[PDB]
Amino acid sequence: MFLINGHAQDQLAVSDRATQFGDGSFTTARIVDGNICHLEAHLQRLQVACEKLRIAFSHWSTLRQEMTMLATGHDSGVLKVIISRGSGGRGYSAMNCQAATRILSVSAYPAYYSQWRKQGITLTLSPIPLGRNPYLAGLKHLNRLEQVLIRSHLEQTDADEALVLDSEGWVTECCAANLFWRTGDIVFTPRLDQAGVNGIMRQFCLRQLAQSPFQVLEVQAREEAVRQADEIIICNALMPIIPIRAYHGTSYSSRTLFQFLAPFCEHPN
Amino acid sequence: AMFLINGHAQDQLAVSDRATQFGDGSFTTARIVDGNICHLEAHLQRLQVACEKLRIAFSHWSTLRQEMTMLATGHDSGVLKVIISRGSGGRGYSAMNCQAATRILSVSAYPAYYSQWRKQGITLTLSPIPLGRNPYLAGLKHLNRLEQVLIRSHLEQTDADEALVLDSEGWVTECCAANLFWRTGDIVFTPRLDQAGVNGIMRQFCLRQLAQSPFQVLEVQAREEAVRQADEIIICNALMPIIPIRAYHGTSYSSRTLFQFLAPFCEHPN
Ligand SMILES: [Cl-]
Ligand SMILES: [Cl-]
Ligand SMILES: [Cl-]
Repeated sequence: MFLINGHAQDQLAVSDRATQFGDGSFTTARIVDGNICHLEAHLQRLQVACEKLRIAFSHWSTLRQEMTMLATGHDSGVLKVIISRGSGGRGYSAMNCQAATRILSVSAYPAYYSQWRKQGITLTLSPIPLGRNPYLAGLKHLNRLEQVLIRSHLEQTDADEALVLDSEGWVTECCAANLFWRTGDIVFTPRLDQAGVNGIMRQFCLRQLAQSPFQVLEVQAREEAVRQADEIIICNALMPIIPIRAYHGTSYSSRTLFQFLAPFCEHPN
Repeated sequence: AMFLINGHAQDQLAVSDRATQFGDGSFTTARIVDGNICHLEAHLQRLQVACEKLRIAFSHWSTLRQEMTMLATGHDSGVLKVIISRGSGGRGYSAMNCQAATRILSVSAYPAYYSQWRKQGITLTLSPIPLGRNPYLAGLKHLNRLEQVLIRSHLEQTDADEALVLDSEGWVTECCAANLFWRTGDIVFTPRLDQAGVNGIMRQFCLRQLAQSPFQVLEVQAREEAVRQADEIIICNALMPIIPIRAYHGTSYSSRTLFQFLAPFCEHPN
């Protein structure tokens, strides 16, 4: 079941531009004890996406009410919100386009995160790159065919997550997560001005690493820098953070970065 | 607004469908003339290639042809749009244990503006929006079209009719909803589409005709200066089917030599 523009309803008009063009964006939030973690950041990300995609959306107050009412009742859950431009327009044009569409649903929190969080996971280099486009960089928009292909190629291997480059060979993110790596006292993360999703958990870790025993650099790096790192971690709003135990044959034992961030992230707020 | 979804006349689709979640599929848009679908075989072929390239299992090709031809008969003119998506299911981006693929068909009216475009020629403008480079999606009319939505949006802040579109490295690739050819002297150029853009049904048809022609043909990797300096530019897609460019970047383009050779083949129902 789904809540579409305030109506309990599990079907959407075929003409909707999410279906036609992936014309919209979304966020995925973790539910803990009936409350939505980082609820204000999730609304923020959706607002920034709507603005950058020129999707007029009026019911921010109403959407906040709907999200919190759906979360109450679930001790452990996943709330997904989609905002599309709606139906209408002539081809790709959005002139005379009807009002936007909001789509909310609560799903089950996966259990495999706990096993991942304890033992660490393996990374493999995805052959699928990310297209570079600063008009879409950072946004968790609906055009996610690249991640679908990345996940498909990843499933042909024994690795749990993929290291994903952009079209010019620069480390950008993982398949469904942002990534940080550490060498010594310096923590690195890829700059996302050209591709990738500027995640809520990524923005949260940067806000805490700004007062920490680590230096922080947003970099433009080749995959060698990841292979030569002391420690790698990945993060998204759900995991919320997972360490990397192996990548490209070399083993990663250190947990220094993970142990600093874990108490911040895994406090669900 | 009524569609044929998996053979059933409906106006709604399950929200779980991965077309709605991720743009997980592809489409094609075909012209109808006198109840016949133009280039019908080429449209089934493009959908087939896209499904294979996106790893979407789809076995109902004969059923789909019958549904296409059924919705098209009796329409003197029309536009037939077909979407094939991976369907519903899977965990996140993963497609394992994914339910049956979805097919979506609809017929709408043929726009009258193509005729006045065809007669008077249109204007081009350089789009500030680039196309991401990715050889695993290049050439496919997949559903991840947000780039084309932004291009048209920025185009609507100008006076031009169509946009010249570059990829992220600055190479001429296509227009907003069409492929493009240009000519200098006896040589006809068109961008190679191995990194981005849609390898259109009509681009492919023109390339076949140009192999029996008084023109040399080259698929190139070119900068926008090559377009601005050409003698002639045309654009094409399944519906137009071929439109001449009369103006770009203040330059006037008067010759129609390439347009006059391709138009008799294109403006013939196949
Ligand atoms: Cl996610
Ligand atoms: Cl192709
Ligand atoms: Cl089109």
